Amino acid sequence: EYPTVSEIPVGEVRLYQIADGVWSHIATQSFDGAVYPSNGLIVRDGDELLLIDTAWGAKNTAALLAEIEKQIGLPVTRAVSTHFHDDRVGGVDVLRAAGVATYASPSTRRLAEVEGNEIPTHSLEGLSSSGDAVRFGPVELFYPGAAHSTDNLVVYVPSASVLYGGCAIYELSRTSAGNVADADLAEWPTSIERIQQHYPEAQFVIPGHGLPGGLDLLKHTTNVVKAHTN
Ligand SMILES: CC(C)OCc1[nH]nnc1CCS(=O)(=O)c1ccccc1
Ligand SMILES: [O-]
Ligand SMILES: [Zn+2]
Ligand SMILES: [Zn+2]
Repeated sequence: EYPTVSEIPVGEVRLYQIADGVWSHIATQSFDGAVYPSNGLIVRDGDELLLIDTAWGAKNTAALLAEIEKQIGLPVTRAVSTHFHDDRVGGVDVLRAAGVATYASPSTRRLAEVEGNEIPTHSLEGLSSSGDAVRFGPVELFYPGAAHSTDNLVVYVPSASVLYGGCAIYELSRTSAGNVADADLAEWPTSIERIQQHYPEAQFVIPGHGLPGGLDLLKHTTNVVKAHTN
């Protein structure tokens, strides 16, 4: 009963319980003539909530905050954007206006600025080299190397064995990349292998768009990427 793209009108946000204190958020948005679902994460951080990624736009992100207040009722105090594109930073200004401290790597912040996208306020240190990991409250942030973008991060919730791949990990049903602007197709498989190496215990893998799966999504994504490359 994970919600699917046809079930969520653009502007609405669903929450899905993955594990105790771990949710995904699911929203929908138009891009390149079609509407796509998009996932982010919500993780309990003591009495606060940590948000991973916006809901792909200001309107959706406002709906996300409203749904969180309705269903969970704890304040979102920090947010991390996992790369610079609009499905991850679009809505940052809404978050800030609501009192959320927004974060991204220096690279993500710079790239968002260059792109004309919203810019998270605070820089995350310790993530500039492939294989780098840092703790951020109840999650670990990991830079696997260039893949979907040069700056992309993935997020692991060690208490729940949940790995959120962002746009670097594809859902199982997805057999094409679509738009590959800003991707590093040549490095992407290598970056995936780094994720596998670091999180071999992951029980739930959440792609950037679409249905949750397991670690099988890693090899699947590599296959799709290579098949584009070929
Ligand atoms: C925000 C935008 C610049 O990036 C969207 C994106 N995120 N990950 N890949 C893509 C581009 C391929 S897509 O065909 O538009 C696609 C989108 C989502 C789900 C499946 C397929
Ligand atoms: O994206
Ligand atoms: Zn992207
Ligand atoms: Zn995406």
